[PDB]
Order: sequence, then C-alpha cells, then structure tokens
Amino acid sequence: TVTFDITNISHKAIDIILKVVLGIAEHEGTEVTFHSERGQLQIEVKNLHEEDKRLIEQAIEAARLADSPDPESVARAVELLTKVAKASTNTELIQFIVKELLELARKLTDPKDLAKVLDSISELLTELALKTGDPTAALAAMVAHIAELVVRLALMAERTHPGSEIVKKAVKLVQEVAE
Amino acid sequence: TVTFDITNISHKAIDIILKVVLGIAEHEGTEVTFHSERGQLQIEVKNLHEEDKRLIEQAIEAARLADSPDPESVARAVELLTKVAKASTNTELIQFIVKELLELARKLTDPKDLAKVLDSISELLTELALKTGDPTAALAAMVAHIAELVVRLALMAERTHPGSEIVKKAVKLVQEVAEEVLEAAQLMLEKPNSDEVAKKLEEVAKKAIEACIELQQILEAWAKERGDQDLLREVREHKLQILTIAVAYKAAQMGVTVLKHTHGWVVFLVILGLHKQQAEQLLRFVHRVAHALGVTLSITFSGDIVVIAVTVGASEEEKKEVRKIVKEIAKQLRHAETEEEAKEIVQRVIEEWQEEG
Amino acid sequence: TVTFDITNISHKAIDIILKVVLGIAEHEGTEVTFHSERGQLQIEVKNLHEEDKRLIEQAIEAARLADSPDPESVARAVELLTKVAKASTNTELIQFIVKELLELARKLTDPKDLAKVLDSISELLTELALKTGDPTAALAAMVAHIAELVVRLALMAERTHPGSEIVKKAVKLVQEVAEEVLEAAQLMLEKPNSDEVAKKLEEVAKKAIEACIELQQILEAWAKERGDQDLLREVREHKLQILTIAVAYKAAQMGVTVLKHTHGWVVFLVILGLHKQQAEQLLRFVHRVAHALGVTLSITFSGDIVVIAVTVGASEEEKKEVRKIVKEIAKQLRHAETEEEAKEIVQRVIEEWQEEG
Amino acid sequence: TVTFDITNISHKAIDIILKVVLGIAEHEGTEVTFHSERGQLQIEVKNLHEEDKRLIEQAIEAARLADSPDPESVARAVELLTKVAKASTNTELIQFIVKELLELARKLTDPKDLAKVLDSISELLTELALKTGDPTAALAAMVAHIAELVVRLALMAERTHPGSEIVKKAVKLVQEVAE
Repeated sequence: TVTFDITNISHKAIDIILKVVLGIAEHEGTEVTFHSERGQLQIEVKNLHEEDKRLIEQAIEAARLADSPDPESVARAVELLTKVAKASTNTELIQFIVKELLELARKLTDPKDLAKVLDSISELLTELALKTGDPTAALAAMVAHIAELVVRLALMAERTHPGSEIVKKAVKLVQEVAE
Repeated sequence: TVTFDITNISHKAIDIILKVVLGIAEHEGTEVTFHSERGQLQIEVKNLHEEDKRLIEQAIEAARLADSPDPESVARAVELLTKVAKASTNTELIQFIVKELLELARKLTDPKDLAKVLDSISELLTELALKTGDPTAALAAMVAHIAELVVRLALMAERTHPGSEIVKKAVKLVQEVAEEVLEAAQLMLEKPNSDEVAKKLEEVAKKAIEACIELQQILEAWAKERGDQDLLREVREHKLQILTIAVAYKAAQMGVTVLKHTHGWVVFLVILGLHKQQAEQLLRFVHRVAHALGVTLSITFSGDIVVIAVTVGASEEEKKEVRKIVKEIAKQLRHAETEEEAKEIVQRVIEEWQEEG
Repeated sequence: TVTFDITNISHKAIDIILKVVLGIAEHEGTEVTFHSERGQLQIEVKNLHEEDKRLIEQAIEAARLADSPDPESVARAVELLTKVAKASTNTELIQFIVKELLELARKLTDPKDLAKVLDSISELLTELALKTGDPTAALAAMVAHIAELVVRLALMAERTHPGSEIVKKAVKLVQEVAEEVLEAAQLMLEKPNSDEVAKKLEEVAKKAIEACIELQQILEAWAKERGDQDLLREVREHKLQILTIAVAYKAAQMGVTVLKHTHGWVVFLVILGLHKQQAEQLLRFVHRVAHALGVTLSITFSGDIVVIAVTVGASEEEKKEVRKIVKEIAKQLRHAETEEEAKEIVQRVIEEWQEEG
Repeated sequence: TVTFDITNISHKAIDIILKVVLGIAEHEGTEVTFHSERGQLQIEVKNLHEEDKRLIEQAIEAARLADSPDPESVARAVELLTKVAKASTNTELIQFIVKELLELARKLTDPKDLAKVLDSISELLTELALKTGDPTAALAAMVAHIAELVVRLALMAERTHPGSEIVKKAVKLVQEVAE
C-alpha cells in the first residue's frame, strides 16, 4: 500500500485533485481510500506505479500553487499543471485543467512568465493535435510554432525598455493572442 | 338516482365540477342531468357507485372551499384535492385540478401554514410518479422531506424566539421550492419519461438543498444563542440527515441502488454496482453537499462498489472506528453476488460493531 | 346497423365469437342481439366502426375455418388468430384465442406445413414483449427465428429428396419446440414477469438451440455429399448464425446490451457492462454453443466489457489478425462511455480493417 | 504479459479451468485474453503474481490429469485439485471442484491413493473450517482424522495381511465412509 496527503488546499482547487486521483484509480486494478476535513484531505492507494505517484504528487503541487496570489507561483502552476495535461491519458482531465489554465492566463502581466505560459500552451497544442486523433488538426502545430516565435520575440519586451507604454501594448496584444 | 346539490359555488368551481363529474360518469355511459343559473346548480347521475359518489362529494367539498380567503381552509383544500388527485383515473383530469394548487401556494404567506402545501406536494407527485414508473417517485419525496426539514426548523425556530423576522427568507425560499416543484410536476404530467423532465427533476434539488441549508445554519445560530446541549444535539443531527437524502436523489438518476444506516454521531452509506466515470459523477456532488455543512467523512472504493460514511463531533478513535467499518464493508462486499447479501453484510458489520462494546 | 350471417360453426367457434362480440361491446355499451337455431346463427349490432367490423370479420373467418382438418387452412388459421391477438386488449380474450393455437399446432405432420405455425408462434412471442414490458419475451422470439430457419433446414433436403428418417426426427423435434414454447407463452399470459415462466422459457431455450444445432449437421452431411462449394458456404453461414443469435438469450437476461456484426467468414460481438461475479455464466454459455458447432473463437475480458469473435477458420495470419482486431476493439472501448461510442468505434475499426484491402 | 498453453485437452474438464483462469482477475478487472479451438486453448494475462501463476499452473496440470486412467495420476489429480481448493479465494468455485472430487472418489481403490484422498479431504475440511468459521467443520476435520487414523492403520494392514476378501471389504467400507 502507498499513502499521500495535503493541508490547507482551497475548496476551489480540490475538484482538480478529486478528478485526478479517482481517474487514476479506475485503471489497472488499482483502488483508493480517502478522507476529508474541510481544510485537509488524505489519499491511500493500492499498488500505485511510481510514475503515477509523480502524477498525483505533481497535481498536488499545482493545487498548492493554484489559489495563490504570487505571479511566479501562477507561472509555475501553469507549467506543472501542463505537465499534468501531457501526462494525463484521459480526455476530461485535459478538458478541465485547460479551463483553469485560461482562468490563470488572465492573471499574468510579466514577459518570461507569460512566455512560459505560451510555451506551456505549445505543449497543450502539440498534444491536442494528436489527442484529437485524425490529421486535420495539424493547423494547431503551426499556431503553437507561431506562439514559439511570439515568445522568442517577447524576450525583447523585457530587454528593450523600463516598462514603457509600447512594451505594455505588446504584452497586452500578446495576452489577447493567448486568450 | 344519486342527487347532489352544489348550492352557492362560484363560477370557477362549477368549471371543476362539470369536468370531474362527466369525466367520472362517462366511463359506464351514465345519464346526467345538470341544472344551472346565476349562482345555483344541481345534479342527478344514474347508477353512480358509492365508492365513486365519495369522489364527487370530495370534489364538491373542495369546490365549496376553493374560493375561501382563509389559509387553514387552503391547507384542508390542498389535502382534499390531493385525495382527488390520487383517486383520479385519467392524468389530464389530474392536470385540470393540480394547476389550481399553484394559486394556493403563491397566495399562501405564512410558513406554519405552508407546512401543508410542502406536505401535500409529496403525495401529489408520489402517485403520478409511481403510476408512470420513472425514478421521480423518490425525487418528489427527497425534495419534499428536505423541504419539510425547513418547515420543522421554522416551527422550532419561531418557538425558540418569537418574532424571528429572518424567517421571511425561509418563506420566500420554500415558496420558490413549491412553485418550482409544482411546475416541474406539471411538466412531468405533460412530458412523461422525457429528457426535459429529467433535467427539471434534477434541477429542483440544487435550489432545494441550498434552501434547506440556510435555515439549518439559522437554527444553528439560535441554538448557539440558547446553548442547550440537547438543542445542539438535535440541530447537528438535523444537519446530518440532509446528506443522507441527497445521495439517493443523485444515485437514482443513474438507476444505482443505495443502502443507508444511522447511529448516534454516524451516518453510513453504500452505493452499489457503479460503472466507470460515475464515481466522479457521484463524489463531485457527494463531496460538496457534505463540504457545505462542516461535516467530517471517510470514502473508499474497489471497482464497481463504493462505500461512504459521515459524522460530526466524534473523537479521533470514533472516526477511526468509522474508517475500520467502511474499509471492512468494502472488502467484505467484494465477493457478494446480490444486494440481498450486501444487506446482511453491512448489517453484520453494524451488529458486530455494537457487540464489541 | 351492422349485421352478419355466420353458419355451420360448432359450439367452440360459437363460444369464440360470443366472447369476441361482447368483448368489443364492453367499451361502448352496444345493443347486441344474437339469434340461434342449432346449426345456424345471426348477429345484429349498432354503432360499431369499420376497423372493429374487420376484427369481427377476421375472427369469424378464423372461426369458420378452425373446424377444418386441412394443414393449409391451419396455416391461414394461425396467420389470422395472432392478428386477433394483436388487435384485441382483454388479457383473457388473448388467452382464449391463444389456447386454440395449441390444439391447432399439434396437428401438423410435415415441416413446410408447420412453417406458418412456427411463424405465428414467433409473432406471438413478438407480441409478448409489447404485452408485458420484458425484452426477454422478444428475446425468446430471437430464439424463435430458429422456428423460421426450420423451413429452410427441411427445404434444402426436400428439394433433393423428400421425407427421410432424419426429416421425420426433425418434425418431432420442432413440434416439441413448438409445444413447449406455446406452453411458455401460455404461462407468460397467465402470470407475466415471474420466476416460474423464466425457468420454463429457459427449459425450452436450451432445447431450441440444440434442435437447430442438430439440423445443421444433417444439412452439413447433405452438403458434403453434394460437394458444392456454394452449399458448403450456405451451411457454414447457417452454423455461424446460431451462435450469433443464441448468445443474446443469456446476455439480455443478465440485463447487458449486445452489439454484433457479420462479414461472411467472421462474426463479431461485444457485450457490455457486466457486473463481474456473473460474467462467467455468459462465457460458459458462449463456450457450449461454440464447441457444439465446431467453430474457432477468440475472447478478451477487460474491466466491465467483453469482446468475442468467431469463424469457420482461416490462415494463422488471418487468425492472428482477427485476434488483433478483437484486442483493438477491447482497447478502444475500455475508456469510452456510451453504447453510441461502441456503435461508432466498432464500425470504425471494421471500416479501417476493410479500407486497406 | 504472462502466457500459458493447454493442448490435448478433455472437453469434460474445461469448466474447472475456465472458472479459475477468468476468476483470478475478477476481483479488480485485470485483462485476461483467451483463445480456443476444439481441443486446444490458450490464455494470456497482465501482471499476474507468482502464487497466482502457480494456481493456473496447478489447474492446467489437473485438467490434463482429470480423466487419465492411470490410478497414481488420479491420486495426483486429487492432490492437485485439493491444492486448488487450498488456493481457493471464491465461495462458489469450491462447489464445482468438490463435485469433481466426488466423481474421483468412487474410482479410487488402492491404499496409497485412499490415503491421499482421506488426507486431502481432511485438508479440504480444515480449509473449509477457515472459510466457514463454524466448529462443526472442525468436527468434520476430527472425523477425517478418525479416517486418517484408519488410513495410517490401513497402510499397515496392506503389508501385514497376505491380501484377502476381509481387507478388500475393509477398504470398501472406508471408501463408502469417504463418499
């Protein structure tokens, strides 16, 4: 048997947790036991594989970050949850945490963070063009590549000026592209 | 002949009578002789049976009341009309009466009297739901008894502190519960087995449980102000029961069987024979309805069987005992072939849990 | 008015028509008048409709034939009497019609003459689902497609030589399968949705499949004596069809849905949503019919879904291809949700298998 | 994956195979894949555990011995099948083995084989006491030990007596007791 746990994680975020752990338990003859305290949650699991123990762990870190005020924690949250997206094999977990990704996308303001979000969106799209099955989705690979070139340019939005109205315009039109 | 008299009933009530009396009389081709004026009426019917005559007389006692202003007469009226609704053979003849109950509900503006509307609604839906064969026969009771908690709670709240003005919240809440359910019953009559009837008889619960919950918290406030350990024990248990109802209401929409128990500070449940995605479809509801209340709980599952239990105010070792129980229940259910075995198995755990002392 | 002039009916037919006419009057209160002088009869009625008249007319056309010994007249009788059973609604009238099919059916000595007797039974079993709400009743009609197949299964022999000792065995078998099914129909009408009829249905079902199975091997012997590759194609397909239908019988009793497909040298099934503790019954029954026929088959059992496929036999490459397709069917199903997704994705892999040709 | 073959099957034996080779994964839904073709049968499985591989192995010996005419192979078949009963987890399965153990019991004759059956049914009853929890199954084991004493004694009788109708009668009375 394997055991795992959290404290303080917000009632906003825990629906993502809940969706992951049950979702994994349905596979490969695995089973779970589970306790809740309106401020604490605990997981116990039958014969979990360590790569899935990482998946659950990684989701738990992202859930710790998800409801935080800190932009770097938001940026990191998108990164880690995007690792959860490309790790996740079921369609609905993606269908859900991308919705959260969009709710996170409007938070950001800072070039490298937004750039890593666009880069994470490149991971999402590069999975999604394959996860949609049939080859007519290949357009999204070009969109993702355009996002890459956007972020390669976005380095200049940090480097070239001390936060002028021109680089603010650049960030905001880029944020529109992200949304 | 039988020969009624319908003296002094008003225009709308004659419209009820002439429909129900023909709608009953026609089945055996019977002779009828109405006579009518400004403000008076009388009837004969040839060869109408005693057990049929009492349906007409009950419709007449409703008709002789249905234009009263008095809330208590309205309370009797909804009961009488409910009896007529149970006894009636044709569902459109039920539609033709149950629509008037919407006026009774919207007219009524005291919670202690709304008691009877929120009561009678249960029976009103119950007979139609059982006769049409949908799982809606529970969902009517599930909402109605959850609403009756609000009636009970309102009564004891006002009895705890006279002039409890906040009850105006409850009045509007339970009124909208009544309006929503009565119209959902109208849709269920019009569109039996339909996906829109499934969507409405799903939706009612969402507003219902929220409406239940607030008055539980308001009694929890009055109980905190009074401090009586007996009243505290009563209100906390009046919390616990709400979850015990709603879990059925959601399981029922899947066709899933549920079994439940209650002892002191603990609620126990099993939700049998559950496939794939549905454990989220269950828990994503069966979490929040708990998290709303300040409850503490234990959850476990093993392929197509799920086991849950709930408590308030227990020690860590009592909670551990609940964990022991549910984990044991899950393991001991796994090999069982039928729900008749499950019933014995959970009963065995609960009897042995008491026998260890 | 409506009038009619029935002649030469015996007391039996008089009792039938007397039940039918007052059985029609019961909804309407119509002034019947019979008249009678033994050997001859008349009726008048008022206020009957043209479709009612056609129910009476077809009832009396059965009645003025049901005296007669000729198998062709029996073939008409058994065609007509089920129409009376479709059209009417009083359960005892259905029984008092259906009880005559029983004493008609036993008469017939020749397989092509009992053709319609078996069809009529298959029609009645189709009616039992409508009359009782249990799909296991029409499921017995899926078994009763064998009762149609029986005509083919004799006919192939008769179109080369008539009346062999094996054809004589066939009529006794299929008569017995008729007799027990018409009894099981009788018990279903007398006490619908019950464990005694469920048992005596199964008790003939296990014989019905055997009766088909024995007929295949005489077709097979006849076909290998003929040596024609097209007749050999006909018998392999008529073999494969048995399992294809009969497997549904235990599947839909267990409450699981079924899906199936055919491509001339292969047959596919998937059966879905099994609660695990009972699946070995479906499998054990799938094994019996399989080994009885001498087919090759492939199975995969994964979570709550089971895939089966069957063949006359092919190269080891075609065999391992079929095994691959079966595994892909399981793999692509196991984390889908709906019966619709099954319909789609099974069709899709069959299409993806065929479009590379 | 794990995999096994059965060849030169007896069609009469197959259900004793069938109910365990399905049955082991039935607790959790682990994939079993299965092919059969009129006297040949093959099974393949995901992550099957060591003692469960031995459960299958023992069964697929037993179903090859189950209708062999050689008496020592029948004694072995009792030993194996009774080890299948020792390995039992389910409650219905054992019924299907015991009805075969009856069909074996009445075709035994010789003292060593008799000892294997008496001893192994004593085991079956001791296992059945652990499965049922009732002291009357402990009584049944005591009666099987009374028989065991008769069998430890019969193994003296078969080499002290010169062979006679008296010792034939005795072993036949003992066999009747065993049934």
